[PDB]
Amino acid sequence: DPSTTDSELTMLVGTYTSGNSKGIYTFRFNEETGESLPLSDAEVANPSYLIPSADGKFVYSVNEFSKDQAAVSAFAFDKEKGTLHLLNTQKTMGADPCYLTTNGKNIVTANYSGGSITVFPIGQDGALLPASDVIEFKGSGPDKERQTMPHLHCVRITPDGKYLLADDLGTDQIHKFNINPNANADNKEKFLTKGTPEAFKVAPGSGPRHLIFNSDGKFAYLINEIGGTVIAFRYADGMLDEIQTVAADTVNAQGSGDIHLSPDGKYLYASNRLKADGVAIFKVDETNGTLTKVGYQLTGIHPRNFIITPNGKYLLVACRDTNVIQIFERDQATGLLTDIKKDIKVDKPVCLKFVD
Ligand SMILES: [Mg+2]
Ligand SMILES: [Mg+2]
Ligand code: NA
Repeated sequence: DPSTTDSELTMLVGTYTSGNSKGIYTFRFNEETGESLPLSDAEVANPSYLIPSADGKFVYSVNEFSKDQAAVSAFAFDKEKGTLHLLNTQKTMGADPCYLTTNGKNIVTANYSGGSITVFPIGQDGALLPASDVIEFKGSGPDKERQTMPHLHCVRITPDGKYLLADDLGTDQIHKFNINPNANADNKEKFLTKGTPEAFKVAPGSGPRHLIFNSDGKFAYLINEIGGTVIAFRYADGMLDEIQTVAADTVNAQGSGDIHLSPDGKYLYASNRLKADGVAIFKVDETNGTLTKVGYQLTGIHPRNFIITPNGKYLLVACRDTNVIQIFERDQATGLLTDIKKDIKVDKPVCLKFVD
């Protein structure tokens, strides 16, 4: 059943709406040619991070606000039309939600300024129930301006479906929770409980930002915003064991951003902001999971988020300050990038996601 649509992905773009952005923008993106087409948009305030549901029928976005407007919005999504239809919104009761994840039964946010995480059950229609849990953290780190309190920046469900790991930029920790896979809107069971250990500690002043796992779930990789380092870990049965620390940033910019593995697992990419904005490229040793830097690609300004297409052919960079999504072709044998000069104009893009 080959179709033109096979290579056509639906892309969701989250933004900051302090300027001309309406909120969420949707596009068709061809992962074999790099061509794109605008589809629709949704008026949503500060949807700086969003996710599709696993079946692609729903989209959930944060509403990143410093006070009482902090929330999550739930939408019905039509992948073919690229249309978003708001279902409802619920308050996080934790300032600046900046990341979210789902297991199909609950949504979890990382509240940056609240220094907390919020759990929302998902109703039978895909809409959100009011928060069922708000988990507060305590502590600080050595950075005088950035680590005065916990700052939750990432929430990830482990590849074995058993744990939730939450990156805390403010305290140099990855908090660990046990997941109750049965917890849902109907039974009202608690989703998260503190695990053993309650947290993993990383080098002081690192500022843990985003965490990813490899395809078989035996390795994890963390990008540290302040330290500008990538930490490689061995992952097994709810344990993170540090195996290597490498420098993503080499100019002490203290603005590292996002992290992604190529789908074939052969290369790791990590972005840097503020100085020498771009993407560091590492070759992954497939057996021991360690990294060796192989290159660097300068990008537009403020690459807070990027994504790799499922076929591994393109790497798309959201450049918040240049108001563009830059498209790079990947050389699958060297990991190196080539700007194909097919930029997508978007005001303050900060989150890219695909729906197949
Ligand atoms: Mg315990
Ligand atoms: Mg330091
Ligand atoms: Na390049």
